[PDB]
Amino acid sequence: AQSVDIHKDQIIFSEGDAGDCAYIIEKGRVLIYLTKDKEEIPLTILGEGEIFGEMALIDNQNRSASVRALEDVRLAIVTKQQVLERVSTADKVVQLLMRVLLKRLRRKNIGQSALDQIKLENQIFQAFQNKEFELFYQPIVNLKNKTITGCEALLRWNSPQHGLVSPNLFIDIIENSSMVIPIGHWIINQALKDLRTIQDQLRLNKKERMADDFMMSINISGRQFTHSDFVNNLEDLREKHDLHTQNIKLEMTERIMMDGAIAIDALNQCRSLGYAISIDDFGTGFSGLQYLTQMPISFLKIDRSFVMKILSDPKSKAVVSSIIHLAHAMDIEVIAEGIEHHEEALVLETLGARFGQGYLFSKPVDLGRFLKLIKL
Amino acid sequence: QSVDIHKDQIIFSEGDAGDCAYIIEKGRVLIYLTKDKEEIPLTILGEGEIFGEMALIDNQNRSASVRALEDVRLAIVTKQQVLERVSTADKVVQLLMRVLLKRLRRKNIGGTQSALDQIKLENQIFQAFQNKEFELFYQPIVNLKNKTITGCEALLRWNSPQHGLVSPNLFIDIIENSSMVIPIGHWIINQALKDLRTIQDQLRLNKKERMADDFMMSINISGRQFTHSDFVNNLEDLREKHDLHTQNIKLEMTERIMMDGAIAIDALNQCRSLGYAISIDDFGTGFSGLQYLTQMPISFLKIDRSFVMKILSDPKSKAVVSSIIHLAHAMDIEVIAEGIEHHEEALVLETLGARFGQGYLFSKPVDLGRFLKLIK
Ligand SMILES: Nc1nc2c(ncn2[C@@H]2O[C@@H]3COP(=O)(O)O[C@H]4[C@@H](O)[C@H](n5cnc6c(=O)[nH]c(N)nc65)O[C@@H]4COP(=O)(O)O[C@H]3[C@H]2O)c(=O)[nH]1
Ligand SMILES: Nc1nc2c(ncn2[C@@H]2O[C@@H]3COP(=O)(O)O[C@H]4[C@@H](O)[C@H](n5cnc6c(=O)[nH]c(N)nc65)O[C@@H]4COP(=O)(O)O[C@H]3[C@H]2O)c(=O)[nH]1
Ligand SMILES: Nc1ncnc2c1ncn2[C@@H]1O[C@@H]2COP(=O)(O)O[C@H]2[C@H]1O
Ligand SMILES: Nc1ncnc2c1ncn2[C@@H]1O[C@@H]2COP(=O)(O)O[C@H]2[C@H]1O
Ligand SMILES: [Ca+2]
Ligand SMILES: [Ca+2]
Ligand SMILES: [Ca+2]
Ligand SMILES: [Ca+2]
Repeated sequence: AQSVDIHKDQIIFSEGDAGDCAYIIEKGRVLIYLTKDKEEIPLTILGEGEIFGEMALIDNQNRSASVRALEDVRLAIVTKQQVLERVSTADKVVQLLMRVLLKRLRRKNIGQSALDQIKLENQIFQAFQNKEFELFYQPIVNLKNKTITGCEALLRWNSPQHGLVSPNLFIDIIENSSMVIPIGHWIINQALKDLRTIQDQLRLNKKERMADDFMMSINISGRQFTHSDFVNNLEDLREKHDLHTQNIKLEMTERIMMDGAIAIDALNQCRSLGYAISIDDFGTGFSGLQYLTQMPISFLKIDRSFVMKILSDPKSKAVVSSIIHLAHAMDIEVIAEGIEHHEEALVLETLGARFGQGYLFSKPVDLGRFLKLIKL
Repeated sequence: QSVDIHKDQIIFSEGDAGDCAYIIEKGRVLIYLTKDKEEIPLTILGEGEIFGEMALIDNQNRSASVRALEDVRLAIVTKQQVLERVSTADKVVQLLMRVLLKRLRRKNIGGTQSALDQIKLENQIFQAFQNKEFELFYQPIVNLKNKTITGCEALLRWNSPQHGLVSPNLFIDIIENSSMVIPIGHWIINQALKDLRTIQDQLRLNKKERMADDFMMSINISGRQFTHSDFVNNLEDLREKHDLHTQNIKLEMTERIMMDGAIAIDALNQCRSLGYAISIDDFGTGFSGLQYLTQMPISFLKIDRSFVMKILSDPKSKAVVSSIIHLAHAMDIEVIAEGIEHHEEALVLETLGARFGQGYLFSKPVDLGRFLKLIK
């Protein structure tokens, strides 16, 4: 059953028959018609390239019309199994759109959790608009001397409904929605604003070197990065706040590498302009081993998930050792994440990790408390 | 946040621009056209049903007017939201939408080709399977020190009567992401196990008992066929059917299998408890494996072709290979280097610590007959 030839005047199937399979026309033409009492009623003619017999398969109902070959035709068979396989695995509302169209095309030619997702997106975007969002900052520290060298910017939603939704999942929603670009724009702006403030205070207390080497880490999502005008907008924002590129560090996940072409150059643009590129959640998600060989990275983060089990089992300790040494060999530098105890800080230090981040040192805090932290 | 509209209120009129769609929560509405003075009722829509969607998808005007027949409450659905969901839908599913839309419009008033080609190709492939056009070739895996054959990888081949001996990349993806995995996968495992028994029998009959006892048959098991239930059950009867020991059978997955997690982890442990060797193929290419080495009981891990072919070319990918090999040893995992074409690369991999090898240098994959000759 590949393609099949049928001759002129042959009824392929009749209306009211059971729906076995669909057909795509390769050669010739066919007629779609209804019959009422004695009169036959032509709905349309279908020439090559067009498809028919599909309706019956999707919703498991009978043939809504008859079909007859107006000339010699050649048809390519499409199976019931094939269409169901594709519709069943489709988006939830997309499947509704299909059912209404089917039912309307039939009815006329004769004559919650999906909704909840929509409502939640609106709740989040409305929350954004009423100024319920805020950035906190977590110190990144030099493990040797315990000195603060920078900070990661982290988003916060000040509402009791955030706990009802999920700590992570409101970011997932944001990231997969197209409210990414206006919110992302606000984040970058806010972080850059507070960076200027952090630097200004440091200089006014005769800490010129610490101010010159300070890093502001910003978490940039996949959609907002691969969007055009990203570097353009990012640059006028840096200009607006009078900042240098070496103090701004962009933090992506590995997943950004699966795209390829559209990403490569944007990484290289940021790299040529002087922005530091950091890879977060490394070894968790999309594999970058061979993509770390060719692309230009500055830092790479050993994720919480590894660090918390570093003393627990020796398997994940081996992996951390490996990551750290590999990073050095690649000329990449490392920030260990999720350090909660002095013991794990020591191990990471003897393994060769230079920089640290975790509750041991400091949980993320507001700008006020952060400015106080950098006076000791 | 839904909106109430009173009786007789026109929501929108035909010919208006398409802002957004609506889902009816309470009440009923009428869909109608107007000609000159007379209005023509297409249908009535009650609660649960959706309207105003057509205009948004293909960016055309309102195809009909809508008026509330009673007090109704409507839930708003945005333009952005529908486009976001349809654009990210399956390729043929999007065709099915366009034909239905066009037919519902064209009759109410009265990326195409490569989508169809996918359907035709699946049928071509499955039909080819059914007329016995598939065959397994085997590629020697060799001990790098002594150059002795220690096992083989089973690789699928399509020897079409018109296309000829075509190679698996053009049709394995299709097979793997289709309902035809389970019957074809079953045939592969059976065929490989059948020919394993043969390989062992011939070895013993030539007084090579030790080589027969240590022989490995590598089988490439896809993600869908692994995560399917009855996998270990079917695998086990098949081993019993051919009178084979588990230590001679090695299952070869890609990293992707563990994006699932729970459903996989135990099936790995079942195979591991039963005595099957688990090998990870295409490591560092696809879904990140670093954290997968912490969780899984792995026996072997393959350094992919992609690394090996550039191992002399640039020193960056040589560092990565060194790292992988040492990490593997530290995890108590053993290594098979893949895609060795020159003696020089074989030497480097040997000094780096890789024990086993696979590549054209030694032998390309061949039929069972030629393989049985190779092992003398
Ligand atoms: N248990 C433990 N956790 C520690 C410790 N130290 C830091 N953490 C947590 O580690 C997370 C930062 O890592 P991430 O991979 O950027 O993980 C972030 C990041 O993926 C995303 N995110 C946060 N802010 C932004 C943002 O502004 N833009 C985007 N696109 N994503 C953001 O949300 C994720 C979670 O953010 P948070 O809940 O703030 O969680 C933070 C922080 O609270 C520790 O010592 N112990
Ligand atoms: N150029 C070059 N190539 C070398 C060399 N040494 C080995 N190869 C190639 O490496 C491929 C096997 O690696 P794979 O990652 O399992 O790659 C396989 C595997 O992912 C998939 N595949 C093949 N057979 C099966 C199967 O029976 N079941 C499943 N699930 N997948 C299969 O198809 C992929 C390609 O298979 P093949 O075309 O047979 O290609 C083979 C083999 O021809 C070399 O020295 N030079
Ligand atoms: N109004 C129409 N205009 C064009 N084709 C139609 C129309 N109605 C039905 N068809 C096609 O005719 C086929 C009859 O069999 P099905 O109902 O399975 O699938 C139907 C559609 O593919
Ligand atoms: N024939 C029909 N049967 C039921 N609803 C229809 C029909 N034609 C159009 N509609 C609906 O009326 C809406 C008018 O605006 P749209 O064309 O955007 O989307 C249209 C459909 O949602
Ligand atoms: Ca981060
Ligand atoms: Ca992280
Ligand atoms: Ca393989
Ligand atoms: Ca491989």
